[PDB]
Amino acid sequence: GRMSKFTWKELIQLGSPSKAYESSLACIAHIDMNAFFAQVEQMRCGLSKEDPVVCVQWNSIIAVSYAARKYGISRMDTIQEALKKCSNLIPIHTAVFKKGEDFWQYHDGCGSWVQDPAKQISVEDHKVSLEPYRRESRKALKIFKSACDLVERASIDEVFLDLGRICFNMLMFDNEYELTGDLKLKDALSNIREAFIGGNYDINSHLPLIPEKIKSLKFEGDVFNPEGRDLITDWDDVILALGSQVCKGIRDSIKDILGYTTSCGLSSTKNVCKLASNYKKPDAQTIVKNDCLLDFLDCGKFEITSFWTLGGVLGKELIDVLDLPHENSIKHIRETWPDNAGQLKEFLDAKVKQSDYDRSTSNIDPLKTADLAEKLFKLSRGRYGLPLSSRPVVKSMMSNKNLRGKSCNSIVDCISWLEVFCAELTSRIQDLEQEYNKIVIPRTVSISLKTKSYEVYRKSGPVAYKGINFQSHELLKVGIKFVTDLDIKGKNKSYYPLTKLSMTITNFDII
DNA sequence: GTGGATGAG
DNA sequence: GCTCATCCAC
Ligand SMILES: [Ca+2]
Ligand SMILES: [Ca+2]
Ligand SMILES: [Ca+2]
Ligand SMILES: [Ca+2]
Repeated sequence: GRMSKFTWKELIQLGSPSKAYESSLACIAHIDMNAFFAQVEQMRCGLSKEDPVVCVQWNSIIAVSYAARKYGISRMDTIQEALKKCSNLIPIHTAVFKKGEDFWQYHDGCGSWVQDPAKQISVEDHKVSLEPYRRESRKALKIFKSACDLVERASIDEVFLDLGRICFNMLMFDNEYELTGDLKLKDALSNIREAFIGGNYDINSHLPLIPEKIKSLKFEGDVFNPEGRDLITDWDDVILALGSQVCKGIRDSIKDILGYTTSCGLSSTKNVCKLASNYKKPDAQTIVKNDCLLDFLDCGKFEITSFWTLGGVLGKELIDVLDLPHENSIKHIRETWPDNAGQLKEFLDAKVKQSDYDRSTSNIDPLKTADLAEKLFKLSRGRYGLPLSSRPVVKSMMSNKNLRGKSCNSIVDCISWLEVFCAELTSRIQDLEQEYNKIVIPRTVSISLKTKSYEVYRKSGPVAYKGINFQSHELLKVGIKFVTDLDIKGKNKSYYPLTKLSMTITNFDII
C-alpha cells in the first residue's frame, strides 16, 4: 500500500498501560502452565516431564500429566482404571491435613492404590491441602510481574500479559537486537525510529510502510498460517513478532527457575490469546496474526461456545436464541450480521420480546443488549479487546469438610475439624497479603453445618482481636463458641452425626 | 439471609 | 465429578 494501515496514535497507544489493549496493534499473551498440579508434584519428587505422573485425591485423579495422557488416561478415570492403562503410573497424593492438627503434610508412598493397609490416607479423618499449588503459583506470578508491567492473574495456573510497552520500547529504542549476524534493528528500523523522535507526524497520520529489511525478522513459536500468507506485512506483524521473542524469554525464566512448562497464545486480544494457548500443548507457543484471525476462528475446532464466558448455560441458550448451527456458528454469526453490531441488537430485541422467551430464567439481560451484540460481533471477528483488569478484593473465604461416617459425632469432633479450617484459612490470608501487599484481616466468622438429615444450621458473629493484627487463635475460639451454641440448639433434634461442617470469613478490612 | 446457580474443564 | 468465590431471585 501507499502507507501502513495503522496510525501513529495506535502505535504510541501501546506505551500506555491503561489504553494499550484497545489498540488494534495490541500484543497480548495468555500463558498456561498445563497439568499444573501434576507439574508441582513432578518437580517436588525430583521427576521428569516425560514421567507419567498423576495428582491424586482419594480415588479420583485431579491433574494428569501429558506423559500420562499418552496412555489414554484422563481425569474421568479412577486411579484403578488408570493403572490398567499404565502399570508404571506414578500417582502422587495431595498433601493432607489431619483432623485435629493445624499443619498439612505429604504422605509419599501412601495411597488407596497401594495394597498395604498400613499405608493408607483415610478420607474420614483427613482434608486435602492445596497450599503447595498456591505457593508455587505465587512464585510464577512473581516472575511474571518482574518481566512485565501489566499482568493479569486469570487463574491458579494461567496469566495474561500486556506486552505493549516492551514491544514499543523494543521497536523504537533497542540498539542491541539483531535479525541476522549482519543486521540489527536500529539500522533495520531507522526510518520509523527517526520519524518518531522527530515528532513531525500528526497522531492521526498513517505510519509509513514497513521497510524491506524488517521482513527478515523472526517469529518464535508456531505462526498459524493455513493459507500461507506473508509473515510480516505491516506494523502489527512487527510488534507481534517482537512480542513472541520477549514472550519466549519469560517462559524460559519460568522453566529455568521453577521447572514448569507452559503453553502460550499470542495475539491482539485476550479471547483469541486463550484459544491459542490451548491450540497446542504442552510447551508450545502459537502466534495468531491479525490477518489470520478468521483463518484461526474458522479452522473447524472452534464455536461460539468456545469463548471465555460462553462455555456454559448462557452459550447454549445463545445457540438456541440465535438459531445458530451446531457447526460453524462463528462464521454464521459474521455473515448473518455482516455490517454492524446494531443489526444483532435489533434481532436480539425482538427475540427478547418473543412469546416463548423466558424473562425469568434467561441469562441475557434485556437492559444490557447493547453490550451483548458488540461482544458477539467483535468476538466473531476476533477483535474483542478486553483490558487486563485486576481481580477484585475477596468478600468471602471458606474452608469445609463433607463428613461421612461418624467422623463428626460430638462437639469435640467438630472442634478438631475447626482447627484444620483455621490453619487453612490462615495460610490463605497470608497468600492474599502477598498478592495485595496489604494487610488483610476478617472481622466476621460464620460457622455452618448439615445435620444427619441434611438440615442447615449456622451462626455468624464478630471476631475481635486482642492485638492490632490478626491472630488465628482468635478465630478458633469464636469458631468454638458457635459450634458449642449450635450443639445446644439441636439437642433433641436431628443432628449428629454431621454430614457437612464449614467455616467462612467475611467483612475484611484491607489495610 | 442464603440456597442454588454460575463460570473452567 | 468436582473444586472455588460470587451474585441475586426468592
Ligand atoms: Ca489451565
Ligand atoms: Ca489438636
Ligand atoms: Ca486451569
Ligand atoms: Ca494486514
